[PDB]
Amino acid sequence: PLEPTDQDLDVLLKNLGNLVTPMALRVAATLRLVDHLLAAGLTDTHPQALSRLVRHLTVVGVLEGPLRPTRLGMLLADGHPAQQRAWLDLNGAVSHADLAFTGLLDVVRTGRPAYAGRYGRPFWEDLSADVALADSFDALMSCDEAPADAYDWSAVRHVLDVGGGNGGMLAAIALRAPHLRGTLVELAGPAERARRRFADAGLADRVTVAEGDFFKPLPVTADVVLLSFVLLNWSDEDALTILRGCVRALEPGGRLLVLDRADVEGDGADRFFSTLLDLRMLTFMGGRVRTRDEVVDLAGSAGLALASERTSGSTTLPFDFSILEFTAVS
Amino acid sequence: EPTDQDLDVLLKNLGNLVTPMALRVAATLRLVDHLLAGDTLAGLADRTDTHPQALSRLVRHLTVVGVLEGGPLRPTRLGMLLADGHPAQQRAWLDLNGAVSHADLAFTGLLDVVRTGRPAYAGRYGRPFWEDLSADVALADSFDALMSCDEDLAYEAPADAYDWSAVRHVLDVGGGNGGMLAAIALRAPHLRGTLVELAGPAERARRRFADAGLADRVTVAEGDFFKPLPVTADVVLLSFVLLNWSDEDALTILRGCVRALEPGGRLLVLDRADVEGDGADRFFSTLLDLRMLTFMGGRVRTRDEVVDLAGSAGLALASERTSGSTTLPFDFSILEFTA
Ligand SMILES: CC[C@]1(O)Cc2c(O)c3c(c(O)c2[C@@H](O[C@H]2C[C@H](N)[C@H](O)[C@H](C)O2)C1)C(=O)c1c(OC)cccc1C3=O
Ligand SMILES: CC[C@]1(O)Cc2c(O)c3c(c(O)c2[C@@H](O[C@H]2C[C@H](N)[C@H](O)[C@H](C)O2)C1)C(=O)c1c(OC)cccc1C3=O
Ligand SMILES: Nc1ncnc2c1ncn2[C@@H]1O[C@H](CSCC[C@H](N)C(=O)O)[C@@H](O)[C@H]1O
Ligand SMILES: Nc1ncnc2c1ncn2[C@@H]1O[C@H](CSCC[C@H](N)C(=O)O)[C@@H](O)[C@H]1O
Repeated sequence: PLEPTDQDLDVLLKNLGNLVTPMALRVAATLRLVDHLLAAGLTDTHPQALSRLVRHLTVVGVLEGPLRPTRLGMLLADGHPAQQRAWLDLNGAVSHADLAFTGLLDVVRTGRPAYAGRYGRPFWEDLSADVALADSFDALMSCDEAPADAYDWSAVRHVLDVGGGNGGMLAAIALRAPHLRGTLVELAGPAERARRRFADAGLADRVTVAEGDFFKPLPVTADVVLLSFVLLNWSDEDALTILRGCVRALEPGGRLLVLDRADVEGDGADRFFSTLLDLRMLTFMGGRVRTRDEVVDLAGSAGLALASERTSGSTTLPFDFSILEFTAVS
Repeated sequence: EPTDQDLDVLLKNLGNLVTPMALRVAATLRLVDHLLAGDTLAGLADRTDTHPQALSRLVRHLTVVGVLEGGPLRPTRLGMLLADGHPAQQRAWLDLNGAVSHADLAFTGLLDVVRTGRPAYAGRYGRPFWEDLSADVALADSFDALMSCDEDLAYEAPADAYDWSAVRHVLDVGGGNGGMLAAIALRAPHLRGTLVELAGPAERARRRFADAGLADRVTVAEGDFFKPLPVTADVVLLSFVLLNWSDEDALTILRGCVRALEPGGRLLVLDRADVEGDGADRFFSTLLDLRMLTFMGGRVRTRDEVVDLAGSAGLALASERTSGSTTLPFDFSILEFTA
């Protein structure tokens, strides 16, 4: 029988089971403490309570002092590229969603998401009704592609981007390859952002917005179909529905590109972020992060065979991902 | 100038809200205990009545962070902390059916706490902490059990550190289910004892003293320590009570104990009371301080702060000694006061 050491207990108490310190980091972010300090009178907070928070933040290595952030505390500076202050801000969509993890017990007992239980509407319904949440989710997901540079667009003519958000990805591709036509299928919230983006980029004559629902048949065919960070939002059954719609819209010899986190044994990818994202998808909306082999197996159920595979990743966060290219089997 | 390791620390540790909830779900489901009695994944799911694919995704996260390995699926060395018999009792403290981890979930309201100075517990659970315990019996039971666990010998600290040969009557004010008082009584067979507590702990203490052979000299009085105390005594004990309360409420309790003190009596205060010299881990000072604030509006006080508060109630410090948990990294102080 293994015997925990004092260091194991330390790790459990200060790190793995510590719920207080992540909330203290979020409250600090939401208070812009690091920023508002690079500027009693401190925030709209109760001063003795704020001092008690800062004592904690000092001990865990965020602040020090002449009260100053540490080298680590400079991650909550609004200027830092990794944008952790916005990620942690309690008014933003991700931190707001993170609080639903206090319902993790029912999630694990049932596999059903917790988001609506804390807040009333499902995730996407909530983003559509709450402009503030939608705006912040937009800014976290769209700061700083991949397919525009990874893929040979000279042999493509029409790209259909299924659930392509505010059209950022489709715009990068279309600016890159002036000969391309494009269609974006999205819900009304993101459909309008993308409409405005395409008109601003001088793309409206060849890149169109087809507002709709990717659980219905797609309105057009194309020789490249893009699914960028869509499948991980959905259960296996829903994800198979989406993929079959995509297959139906593929033209002869067309290709389907799935951009997603798709782990391979022995790639360099940090499995912590794999599981963190996987539990977020489970808890926020009942999705699931799938490995390379699981995506390939699900795509095979939809009549697709893997043609090629490429990797990319974030330029401000420690997160690598893949682009998987599929062809129709017959 | 943040390094790459800095960002790793923020994402995996300091800002990570997911892993601590996974630990609490793991403890609640007793996963490690099920693994230690015999494993497969689907068997684990049936013994825990959980969704099989969701449990597998929880276990994969637990594997990555070092609580589980295998899958044969088994606890790591660190994961053995979640075995129900481990002396530090972290499975029970993390159990979402127990009072402490239940209250921890109110930390989602920490923003309001820093804005207003008021606790978050009622904002989540409808009524404040002590109110909720008196109305929810299973919650109240789990809390008393967490406080009274005898794996940690901290409860023997007064019995071992103090000289009881001349003491005639000890009054333990808020003494839980009586563990501390029983320890003193067993070391000083001449002594008489009185315990004042809420209805739940008071009956658990009545049972303790009966089973121990102590009922003839240690009596229990269900009471409110915001109301005059029912007996006087030459030693009064206040063990980890004051930190649950605001300065105004703590002072009312202290004044109540003063009036209970017989002439030349001693008040013993056990609490966490940091001193700038000492080497006690300020992580646990601040963590417990934010829990008292968030759960009930309490405050962890330094030694100077306790001594100042006691001086307002008419008490001067006679002596001070360090003690500590024998299972957790948690030193504390025994502060002796005289009128
Ligand atoms: C695992 C740690 C992570 O850094 C944080 C994170 C994250 O918290 C979420 C999502 C993520 O993709 C990620 C990843 O971070 C990056 C990856 C993206 N490719 C993109 O580069 C952007 C910068 O976010 C990983 C989502 O994709 C997401 C979502 O998809 C529509 C819906 C709701 C919540 C999240 C959600 O909370
Ligand atoms: C930080 C490490 C620690 O284990 C954590 C801890 C703690 O988290 C809490 C409480 C603690 O007392 C403690 C400390 O435990 C001490 C106090 C007792 N004499 C007890 O018998 C034990 C042997 O040592 C220390 C409470 O006492 C408490 C409470 O008291 C009424 C009400 C709500 C939450 C806590 C609460 O969360
Ligand atoms: N039934 C549905 N039909 C079409 N789009 C949907 C949808 N349900 C969710 N979505 C869209 O799915 C998207 C997932 S996230 C946006 C990912 C985007 N392609 C990118 O890489 O940046 C959201 O924009 C959401 O509006
Ligand atoms: N109004 C009140 N009157 C009497 N006891 C109270 C009380 N409010 C809270 N308490 C008791 O205060 C105690 C604080 S925690 C238990 C501390 C105990 N002396 C020990 O060292 O183990 C709890 O047992 C709780 O029941």
